[PDB]
Amino acid sequence: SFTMHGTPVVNQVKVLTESNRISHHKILAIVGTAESNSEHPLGTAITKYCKQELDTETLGTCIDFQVVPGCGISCKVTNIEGLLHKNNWNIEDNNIKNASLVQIDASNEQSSTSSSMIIDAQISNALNAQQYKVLIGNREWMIRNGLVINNDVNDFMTEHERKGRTAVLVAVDDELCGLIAIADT
Repeated sequence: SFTMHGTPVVNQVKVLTESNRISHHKILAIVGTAESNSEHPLGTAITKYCKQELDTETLGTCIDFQVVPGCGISCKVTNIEGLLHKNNWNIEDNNIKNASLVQIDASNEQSSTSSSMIIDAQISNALNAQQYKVLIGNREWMIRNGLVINNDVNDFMTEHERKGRTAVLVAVDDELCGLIAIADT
């Protein structure tokens, strides 16, 4: 029923900045953990590639995820260094639903209420990590953001899109940082 088309793979990822603003490993993390969201089968494929290259389950960052089709993604990311044994008490399930009413005239099988939220919990811990603004999109949206591309990589990306496969750059707070080549197959 649900499957009809072939499934893509992440093929090559390459760095495009030195450790001056952000280092290669910290870039690999924020690129991967930004797809811990609920977007597409490629997000599961990115997170699965990245977490296996990290060789640790110790990831998962809050993201202000914004999306434009045919152009790219923009997000605000936090909790990067915060993978640690926390300053808090690890209370992430505790909630007080405080329900009311039960009837014969309503015949069971209702939605069931919810109350409480995960408030104040991160505010003791969040001082352990930097907050970053991160953007992922094609060469044509990067130059429109106010960034500039280099001709050596622009040829490789041109040739990859001519080969009918999907190609994007990564940037952080108005600096270049990497590229991603994904095989449509």
